[PDB]
Amino acid sequence: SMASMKTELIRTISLYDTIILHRHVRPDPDAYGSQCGLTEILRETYPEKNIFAVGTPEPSLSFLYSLDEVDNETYEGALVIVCDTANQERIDDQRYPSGAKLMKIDAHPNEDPYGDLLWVDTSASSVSEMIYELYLEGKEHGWKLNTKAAELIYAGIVGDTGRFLFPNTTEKTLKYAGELIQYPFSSSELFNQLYETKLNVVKLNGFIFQNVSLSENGAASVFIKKDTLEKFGTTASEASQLVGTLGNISGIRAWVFFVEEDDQIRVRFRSKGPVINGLARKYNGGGHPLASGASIYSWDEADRILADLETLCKE
Ligand SMILES: Nc1ncnc2c1ncn2[C@@H]1O[C@H](COP(=O)(O)O)[C@@H](O)[C@H]1O
Repeated sequence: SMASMKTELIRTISLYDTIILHRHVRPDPDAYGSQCGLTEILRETYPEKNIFAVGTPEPSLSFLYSLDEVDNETYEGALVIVCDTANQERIDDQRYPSGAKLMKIDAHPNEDPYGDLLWVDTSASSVSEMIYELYLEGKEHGWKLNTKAAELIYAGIVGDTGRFLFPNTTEKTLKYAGELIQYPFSSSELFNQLYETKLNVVKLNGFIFQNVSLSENGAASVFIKKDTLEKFGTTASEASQLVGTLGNISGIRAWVFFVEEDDQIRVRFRSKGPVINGLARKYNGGGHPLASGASIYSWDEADRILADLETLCKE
């Protein structure tokens, strides 16, 4: 059961003098909220321990918490905890298996079941929610949550659920958010910093909004070629990140972005209903029923994708 695993995690954390926490490369709010929220619980609870959070900062999330630089030596005999990383190959700072122990905490399917102690709960909204849950048990072992830690966990939850929009939001998620918002951090300032968007990514989004084609069957497309990328000064990853912004257009059922890179065209599939991971598979990609991707090599293939998207949507 989960109750037995949370208790073992807390017992194990108790034992180690030095604890170092990692999360995934290209961190998002949930990576910061889980890794740093837990770091901050442990610092507040165990002033005697040496606690570090490692990885390269994301400049847009750098306002939540600052990270540590640590020597290889520091790992000797350390407990290493990795948050919110489904695949060990995607862990930021690849020193994670070099301590005396390895603990994995994640909310994604346990396809890569690494670690000496594993707690993976796919029912959880986010790993930040999992950290709050662990704190609730830890409370009975003397754990203490301060204002910074509450703020971090709240940022993670709010980030990962699109502010209680997405289907990973549950009754627990909202309950815990109401407990967290009782701490005296400014929710409005947090939101303001999390949602701050570079002007040129804004302008690119406006190009995307003006240039979206919607068929009578609810199929939509946006082409983002090198010329457009260059005009707005936006990277291809910035463009791809905007794929979710079409979600509310009236009548939209499924859609694709085609984002040109140097050695491939990235394809990002999104849907309101009709399953699109087969379509991504058909073109050598894959992913979730409602969010998938592929990589193609000509504009001719893109037109084939479109055609297939019209068909799927029309059924
Ligand atoms: N080329 C690809 N091959 C396989 N899976 C992919 C590919 N691109 C995206 N995905 C998956 O599709 C889902 C949506 O991610 P993405 O659209 O890349 O942001 C995730 O589960 C990705 O791992």
